[PDB]
Amino acid sequence: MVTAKKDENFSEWYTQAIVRSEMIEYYDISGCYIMRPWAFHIWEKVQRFFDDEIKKMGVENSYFPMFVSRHKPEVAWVTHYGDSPLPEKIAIRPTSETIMYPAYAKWIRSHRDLPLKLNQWCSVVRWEFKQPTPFLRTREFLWQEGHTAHATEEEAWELVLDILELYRRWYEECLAVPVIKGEKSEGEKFAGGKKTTTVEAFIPENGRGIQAATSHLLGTNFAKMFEIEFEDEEGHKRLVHQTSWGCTTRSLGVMIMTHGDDKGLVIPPRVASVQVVIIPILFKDENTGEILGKCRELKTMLEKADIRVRIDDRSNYTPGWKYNHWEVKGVPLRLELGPKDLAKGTARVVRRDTGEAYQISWADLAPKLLELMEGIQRSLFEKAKARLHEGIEKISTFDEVMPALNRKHLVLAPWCEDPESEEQIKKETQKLSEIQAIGAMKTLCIPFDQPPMPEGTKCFYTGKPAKRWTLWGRSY
Amino acid sequence: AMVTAKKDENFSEWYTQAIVRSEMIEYYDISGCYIMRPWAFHIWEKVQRFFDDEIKKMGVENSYFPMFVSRHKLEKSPEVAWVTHYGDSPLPEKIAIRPTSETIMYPAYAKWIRSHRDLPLKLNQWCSVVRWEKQPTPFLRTREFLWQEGHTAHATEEEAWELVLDILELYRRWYEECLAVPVIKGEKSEGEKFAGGKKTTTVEAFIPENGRGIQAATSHLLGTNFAKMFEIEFEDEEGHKRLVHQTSWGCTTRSLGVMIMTHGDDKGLVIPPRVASVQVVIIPILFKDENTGEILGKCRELKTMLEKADIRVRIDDRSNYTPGWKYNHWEVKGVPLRLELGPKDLAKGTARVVRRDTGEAYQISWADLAPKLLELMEGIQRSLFEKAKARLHEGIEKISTFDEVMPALNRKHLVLAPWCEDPESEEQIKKETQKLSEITGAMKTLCIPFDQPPMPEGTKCFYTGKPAKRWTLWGRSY
Ligand SMILES: Nc1ncnc2c1ncn2[C@@H]1O[C@H](COP(=O)(O)OC(=O)[C@@H]2CCCN2)[C@@H](O)[C@H]1O
Ligand code: PRO
Repeated sequence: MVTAKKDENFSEWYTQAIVRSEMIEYYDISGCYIMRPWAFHIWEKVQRFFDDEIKKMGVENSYFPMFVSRHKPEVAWVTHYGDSPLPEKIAIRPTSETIMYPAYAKWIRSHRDLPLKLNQWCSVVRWEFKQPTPFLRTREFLWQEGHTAHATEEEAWELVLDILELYRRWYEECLAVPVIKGEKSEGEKFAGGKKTTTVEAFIPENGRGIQAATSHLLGTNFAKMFEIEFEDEEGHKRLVHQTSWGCTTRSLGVMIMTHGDDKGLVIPPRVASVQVVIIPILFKDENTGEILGKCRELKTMLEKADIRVRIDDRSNYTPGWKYNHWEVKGVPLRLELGPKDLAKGTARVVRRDTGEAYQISWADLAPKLLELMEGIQRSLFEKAKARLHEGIEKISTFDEVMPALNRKHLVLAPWCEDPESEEQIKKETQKLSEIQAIGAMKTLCIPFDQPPMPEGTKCFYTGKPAKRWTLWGRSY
Repeated sequence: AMVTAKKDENFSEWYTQAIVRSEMIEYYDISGCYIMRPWAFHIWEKVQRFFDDEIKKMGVENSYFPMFVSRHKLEKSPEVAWVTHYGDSPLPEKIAIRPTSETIMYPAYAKWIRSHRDLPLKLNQWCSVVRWEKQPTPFLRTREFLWQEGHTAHATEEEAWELVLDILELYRRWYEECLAVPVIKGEKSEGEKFAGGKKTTTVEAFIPENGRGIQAATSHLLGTNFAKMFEIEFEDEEGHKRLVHQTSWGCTTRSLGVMIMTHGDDKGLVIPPRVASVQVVIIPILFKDENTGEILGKCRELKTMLEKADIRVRIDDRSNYTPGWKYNHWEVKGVPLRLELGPKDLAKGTARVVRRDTGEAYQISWADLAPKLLELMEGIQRSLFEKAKARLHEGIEKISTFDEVMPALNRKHLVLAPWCEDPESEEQIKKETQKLSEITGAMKTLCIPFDQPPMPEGTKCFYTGKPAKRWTLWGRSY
């Protein structure tokens, strides 16, 4: 059972919820967490979805080794096998760019060779984490990373936006998490690329923005450095236009924070490992096949409508124990079946998100459960989307910044997009924060969806002519 | 390009050519690690889908455990990669990279299991693993490799053993039904079995061109040994505490290598239809603007018609390559069926289809295309299998005395011989056989076949002369 309340003490809530939900398990090496099936199934579902969509695009999967040689630094060295030292120390690769892009320079010779489109599902190691937290700040995480090379900038840009739409769909259609499409500022884009696009999400309980996924128009700078050249149709050598795009198990974290409540998790039915848990009202020793037999008939029929079902027939636990257990785990539907239910030909179903109860005839069960699951998924999304809209304040001047930040809100303000002004704003907001102790605010994205910018509008900080509406807040 | 090394002459060079020219492997600066390019990865994805669905049917759930292991947990040796520094700082405690995940998972198993109601526990992992050996071979013997490792705990040994055998049967289907590679089920000897466990079962495969057996996959009865090491106990109904019974089982990208070596020919890969991501490649023949737009249309129509039958079809309508280039390209790549449509063919109501395995061509009506391609694909799959099974049968010699060993070994053959199963006898046989190999050459136990020939009374061990316990399959090996 979850004791900490989600809005009073969020961090404690988060920890309690993900452990009592049987999502992760601890490990004797810091910053590392075992992903148990109740979370890994969610990864499996968003992975299958995204993989199907990028395969429609012509992206194909690959595997690159996890090691890199000396010809490459703050990196992890493997120096022995058994007790023997290696001839040359090898490193666990920092990035994938370093291994893939020489390979790309080999494989690309002519315009016939483009576009080249590769994706990799793997795990990533990061060595410097501050305070570890499952799915958010961890030593190892899972992701997918894709890397494309195209003959022209416009094709590459088109692909960047197509992938970004797939990330919108990952978060919104699968995990029911609303996100905002935008372009990163110069001070927050990938170091070597032309443009970074992003989907952003909001955590109301701490008012923090978090980056859901990135899609970079890398341009030619990497092709210049790595000598990825192709000869065009008229015989000249040209640099390829690259993109790269990535999404991680952080998405699981964003889903938890989005839909959980004081009772624990709420997993959207599209990714829940069990959509419907069947709980026999049995106490202690009451073993007759009457209840468990009807429970099995019901599981069979629900499964043939492609519903993911579990019967929790564990003898040594009370029905109320089981209710709380599966509520903390976040199953969207619970099917109570007891002697009175059996003696009426119905079942009682409870929704996890609202707690509403329904008495349903056994014949009606499969259609009504499909309907209720669609309703739960849409409800989760719509309420999160109203919360997101409610968390963004449209300001005009800098005096409105610190009020909004203290309402745990984001701000949308006209900005001149000058890079030094962003660092000044972060400095200023963090110092204002510090003195309020009696922290910093940064750009999240420049949204694709731009309100009108009246002629002559001034930037909310510098005073200079504002160019675009930018979204700011405190951030993960 | 095209393969020019011949398979029955220089096998090493043939293999390298086949896997490079088909765009399956790219070579890499670090010995023993290789880049797996999409064309290989498609096959790996087919077999992973197969196996994942089947183990899901058994109630096994996927999970992800960390890739690093602590020194203590690992040592509760010579092949384990150690991270010892970050930058130039030595780490306070060195940590290992995963060579296998028993010591990563079983502390968690010990925490998660309390009553007989927690059992069976059935978890599986798709991931990569590092073991630092010998001389490397792409797919076959690599230092980092992709695999699945499954781990289960049960209340009884008989239930564990049942699962061991079911998973081994799944590996037989992986190789034989999916990759059209025959394999022999058996037990490892006591000296060849998984360290710490009770009984290791295995499927074994054979490479005729060098006479070498190879371990395709393994299914372990870990028994209760690890349960003691990690304190994995449960309360039964009587209330008594009992150690669980554990299985461990895994299989890797080595299967791809075996498939290649089994089915390839002097032209390159031959991919069995069941794991071919492209089963039929449609080549539109365009020359002198003859009916260029019309034929492309009929190609798209045929694609649609065939997809309605779940045939995996690709149209190579790339304008920047000639048709002859396209033929060579899709044959090195091993696509089982090639469908040529030119204006001659649009005139008739037919298409020309060539099988990759034999080269035989067929003129097929459009209305007949779906059923006849389904039939040819099932035929190609079966012929790949049957030809390789014949070669496996003729690669094994049944002997009775040690004098027959070195002749058989030099005919590039395996030996099935009556053995007493004494552990020292296996190391003795290894050393004797390598010494005589000279006059990497050693013969070891591949497996004790499940399918045992009859053992006449008084049959002597082929090496010690003591009574023979069972028939054993010996060979030179990978
Ligand atoms: N260097 C290599 N390259 C490619 N494939 C390889 C290599 N070495 C072995 N294999 C392949 O991987 C498997 C490793 O199994 P196992 O005996 O080490 O057992 C276990 O570890 C148990 C079961 C899983 C969890 N624990 C072998 O069957 C072989 O096909
Ligand atoms: O770190 C990132 O954001 C990029 C995404 C693709 C691979 N690396």
